[PDB]
Amino acid sequence: LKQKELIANVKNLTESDERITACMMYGSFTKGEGDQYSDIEFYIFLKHSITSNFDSSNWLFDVAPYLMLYKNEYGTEVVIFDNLIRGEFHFLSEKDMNIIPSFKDSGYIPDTKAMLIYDETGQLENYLSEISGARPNRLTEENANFLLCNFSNLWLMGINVLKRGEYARSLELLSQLQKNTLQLIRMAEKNADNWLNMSKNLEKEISLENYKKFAKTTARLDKVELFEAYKNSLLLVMDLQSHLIEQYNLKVTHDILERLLNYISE
Amino acid sequence: MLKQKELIANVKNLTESDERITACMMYGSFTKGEGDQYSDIEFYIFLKHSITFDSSNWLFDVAPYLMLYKNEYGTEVVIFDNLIRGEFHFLSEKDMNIIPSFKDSGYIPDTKAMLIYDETGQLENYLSEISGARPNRLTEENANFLLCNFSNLWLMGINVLKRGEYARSLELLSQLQKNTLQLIRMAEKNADNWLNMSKNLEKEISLENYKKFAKTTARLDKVELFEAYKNSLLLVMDLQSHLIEQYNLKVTHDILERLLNYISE
Ligand SMILES: [Mg+2]
Ligand SMILES: [Mg+2]
Ligand SMILES: [Mg+2]
Ligand SMILES: [Mg+2]
Ligand SMILES: [Mg+2]
Repeated sequence: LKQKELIANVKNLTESDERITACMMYGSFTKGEGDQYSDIEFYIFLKHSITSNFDSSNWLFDVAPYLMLYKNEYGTEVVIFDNLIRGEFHFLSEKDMNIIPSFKDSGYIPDTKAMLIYDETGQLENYLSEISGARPNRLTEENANFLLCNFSNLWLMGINVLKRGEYARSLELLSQLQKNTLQLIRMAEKNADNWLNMSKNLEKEISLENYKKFAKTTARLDKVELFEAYKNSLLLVMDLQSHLIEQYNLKVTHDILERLLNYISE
Repeated sequence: MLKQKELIANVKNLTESDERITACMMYGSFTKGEGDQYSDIEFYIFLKHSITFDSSNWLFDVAPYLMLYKNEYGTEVVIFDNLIRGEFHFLSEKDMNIIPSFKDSGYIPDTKAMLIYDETGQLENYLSEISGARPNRLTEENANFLLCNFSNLWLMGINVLKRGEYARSLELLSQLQKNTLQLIRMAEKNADNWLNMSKNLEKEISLENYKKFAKTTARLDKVELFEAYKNSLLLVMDLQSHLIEQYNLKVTHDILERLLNYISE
């Protein structure tokens, strides 16, 4: 893979460059899930006193020639190499390495070995032992209640703008409630490790039954398809709620969802 | 009388008589002349510093509600028992100074309708700072970010699509759609509705671009997803050919064409 060649380049450069103290890889190439369609992604930790004016534009071209480079909304350097492989590079001071422990709240990290690319002082290796084996429990009454409330809120807002005739806006809201729906399916089916990245591997991770029901909650920009998608997403959530009520105390009840159902006609 | 106007009246009544409340500010469509039967209601409630308060008790006094939670942004969101949606921020009076920053997020046509209650006169003072104001979205910085962000998300979305991660590509497509709407609004110079880029879209962009945008949408289906991604790129190619004449752009026609060629690769 071209991306494994780029990874080896990153490993080579981060170890030899005096400006760089540590390098941590994340994403699919750290979990055995990388393929030809994958990106590459790293945190690059810099010597504190040169962090501000670090020439990332030049350094990244030293990794490989690129077509395009920009800083995204979260302050990550995002690159498209001339071979069309995407790379995400988060440049921070060595002193901000203390953000690493918070990564234990973000997902399943069974192994940490592929994450350590370079570690000058030993401190990256210690931070990673803090997150190794992390596995947040998503199957909580708090998640189920937040998701059902959020869904009801988004669904009602979406149906309102749809009734108004704001079709594009109801479509945008529909995509937000789809994300909510995936997390709920993952709760109902107890396959919730892919939590923030809820659509990742969906085709391999959920029952055909719920996958098809989810497919029915999608729509193109068209009034009839939108009304159909909204009704189906409420019907799906009604199914998910009757399952989740067996294991959690829910503030959103069938009678509340029933009020939303009757509203579509009004 | 709209159900929301009776609720607004109740909010006015309660905030002006409660000793714990220093000020009340309304925002959204009912302060922009766009409120209707499908609208929600929304307010910042500013509290005496020492008591910053049980919101659920107070909100029940506005009207009985079916559900109340805090959204991902810390806002209290309520569905009243007549199905009207309300969004309430409870903050200390000392946070009233966030008000001048509102001119950074959009056009402020009517600060008179925004003032619900103002014990000290300070709310009116902050509001007068933002009256008539709006950001100018028509910049090289915006065109560059959006074209770059689009290309990033498009390449990522097309990759997961080729992998056969259909639901993931659909999620990314909706992120692309938002970028595309901002780009259309730049190209057509109608950019007030920026953060809320879908707002009044049917009324605010040309029919030609609306129909092009409609072709960038898909259901959860391989064929429809490929069609949407292709059309997404072709629309952006149209847009940057307009944008290149006004701004110096990092994303060139040649780059977009390499992306177009990649669809079949
Ligand atoms: Mg990745
Ligand atoms: Mg990535
Ligand atoms: Mg509103
Ligand atoms: Mg609102
Ligand atoms: Mg009471």
